[PDB]
Amino acid sequence: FDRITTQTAKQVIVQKVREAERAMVVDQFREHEGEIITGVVKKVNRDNISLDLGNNAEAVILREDMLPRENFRPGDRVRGVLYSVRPEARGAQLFVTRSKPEMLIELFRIEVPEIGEEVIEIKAAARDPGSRAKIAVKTNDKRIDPVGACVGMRGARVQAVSTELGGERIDIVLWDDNPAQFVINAMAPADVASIVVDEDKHTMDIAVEAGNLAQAIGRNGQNVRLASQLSGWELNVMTVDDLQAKHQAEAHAAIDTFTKYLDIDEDFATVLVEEGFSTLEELAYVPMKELLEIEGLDEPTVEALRERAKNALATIAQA
Ligand SMILES: [Mg+2]
Repeated sequence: FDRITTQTAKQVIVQKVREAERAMVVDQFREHEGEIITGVVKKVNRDNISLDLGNNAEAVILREDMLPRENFRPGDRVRGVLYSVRPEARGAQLFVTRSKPEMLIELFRIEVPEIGEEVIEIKAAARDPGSRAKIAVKTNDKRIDPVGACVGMRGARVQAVSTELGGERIDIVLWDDNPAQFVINAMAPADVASIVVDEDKHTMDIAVEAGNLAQAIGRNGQNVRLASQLSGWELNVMTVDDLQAKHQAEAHAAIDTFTKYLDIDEDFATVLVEEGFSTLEELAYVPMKELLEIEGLDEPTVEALRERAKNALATIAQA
């Protein structure tokens, strides 16, 4: 049997008022969630700092939410993004960050009025906190230069953001709907010779012009990493010569895969690839009508090829 609750009139009145007021505080903080707030440093622990926001509001910037070489003294004014509010937490309930990408984004929202007005949209942001960052922007307004608005007059705006982030070097890149073009943009200041897009694997091979290699990679691989993070594509950087050489190796691997797992001769495999059939997946599930465009292949053979291809697919997947 469920329990029957008994309280006093005083208890109930007090409880309902406490809860109504507590919910108001929670709601207000949830309104400013994802925004930059300013706090005063109270205590500087070994793995975090305490912030005063007024009205008994205590916020924390954890170690992993700080910039690498940042040191704070009790009483300092610090800004950061309130990215998580946890009402039922026994410890801290307000979490502030300076290292997450949202910090970079919100700093640009402030510094660039065109972003505040939602005339310019931020489509991606990738950071290596304290060191380097990329941010992608776009506009649907024919009057606006989105990169220029973010850089500002003589770079004053982007420098302002960089200074707040301790000299973090920021590349402002133009968004593009074509992934290859976007990645080319994100790879700056590198000069790309050519890109091969593996759409199935969601990876890109990037050939970089001579002398532009160290830039393309960046120190410690920083630039291609940031470009990978910004675009969401896996990126492989190499020389022009390497890319050509890799292409031949892939062209042979396709034929050999066909010869081995379909048990056909090399001339047969070649014809398949020539007609645009380059993978075991394609052979398996292509409309059988598309395979009839090849002169020399009857309906029985195209049925047998599919069944061999489907078997190879099952074989490989379990291997
Ligand atoms: Mg390739």
